[PDB]
Amino acid sequence: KNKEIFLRELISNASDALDKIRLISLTDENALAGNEELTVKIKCDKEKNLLHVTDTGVGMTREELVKNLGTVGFYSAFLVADKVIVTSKHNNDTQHIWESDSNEFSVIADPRGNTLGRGTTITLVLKEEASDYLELDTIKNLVKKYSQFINFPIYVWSSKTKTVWDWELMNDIKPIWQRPSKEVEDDEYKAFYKSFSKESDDPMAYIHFTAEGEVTFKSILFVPTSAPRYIKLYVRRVFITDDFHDMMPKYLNFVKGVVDSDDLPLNVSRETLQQHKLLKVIRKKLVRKTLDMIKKIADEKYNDTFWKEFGTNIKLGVIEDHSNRTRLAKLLRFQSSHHPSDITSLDQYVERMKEKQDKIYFMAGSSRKEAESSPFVERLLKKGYEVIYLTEPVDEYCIQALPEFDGKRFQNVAKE
Repeated sequence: KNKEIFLRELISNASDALDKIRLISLTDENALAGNEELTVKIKCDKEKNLLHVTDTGVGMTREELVKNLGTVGFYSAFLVADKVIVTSKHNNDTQHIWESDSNEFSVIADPRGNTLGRGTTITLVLKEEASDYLELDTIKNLVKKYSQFINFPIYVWSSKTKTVWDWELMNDIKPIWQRPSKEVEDDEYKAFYKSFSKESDDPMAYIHFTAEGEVTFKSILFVPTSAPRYIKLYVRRVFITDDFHDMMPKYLNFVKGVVDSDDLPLNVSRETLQQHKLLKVIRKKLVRKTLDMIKKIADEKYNDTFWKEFGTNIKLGVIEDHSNRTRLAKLLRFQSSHHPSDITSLDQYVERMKEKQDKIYFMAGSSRKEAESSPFVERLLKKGYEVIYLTEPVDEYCIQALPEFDGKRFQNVAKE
């Protein structure tokens, strides 16, 4: 019922094959000698009932083709095809052909020899009910749709008017995080987020900034709509990794998105890159702009959505991140005696204090009902003070890591 997905899936891998050979060509001087271009080339063959999707990517050795495909949403190609033919050429091997009707497979050396130079061609023998993917206009439309966020030129063999056939580019190789913000539509920012985590729901909030200073990088970060129960780094526009975990601190692990330095050493090992001094700088900047992004959330939306998902994170942040402790404190929310259910900020608490009250009162409990029914609060409430209810186990350690807030010291009502 959603068969078209196949072409997104094919395009998706082509891009990863292209990203793989690129990483290689950072340490390997020869990598691209087999074929100088880095492109995805899609061709129709209506008369032969075929669909080709050719990447000048990393390619596959004979041993790889057998293992990687015989023993990756990919296989979705069988939704539209009776037979799938993978013709590949890797730098460490001679050209090969893998073919399958999904009942078995066979890998033979390519009789035509090295026709590809380097890369892969996925040839689909299309089903009699998928004859619509032979039409140029259907294909262009699909390609263009799934092209949007690919950073590698995608061409389709098309006609133009007498009749001339040629490669027609389908997308903008120019990444969106490299575009000026004023020119980026809010739809795009959202799509781009979907196009690298699926779930296909708007992100709770995105920030898009270009960093000046000790290090220079463009970036987009996102706050996911639900706490998952992550960051792709690029150097001079060349994909490097996402296995970088010390990117963000622990309490901010939920953040997703891209960082695109032009200052980092491009032609290094990922070992070397990770211990690089500039990363700790790039880290600092990202946390600050994440906490900026979080601040910018609409006041109602913050208490109702964000805080429900990531409240604990923020509470953890106050504990870990001493250098942002104040920026975080202002993001904290709690229940309090001021209202049955609504959560209140610490600033909102202060605004409400009595003139000679210099202590922020809190009662710790296991649940709200426990803490509010406490005998300690009785006198405080009756004399019109407000008491914060700490009901999560992290809360008391949060508050315990917070000396003053706005010149006010905290006070455990259950204590002297």
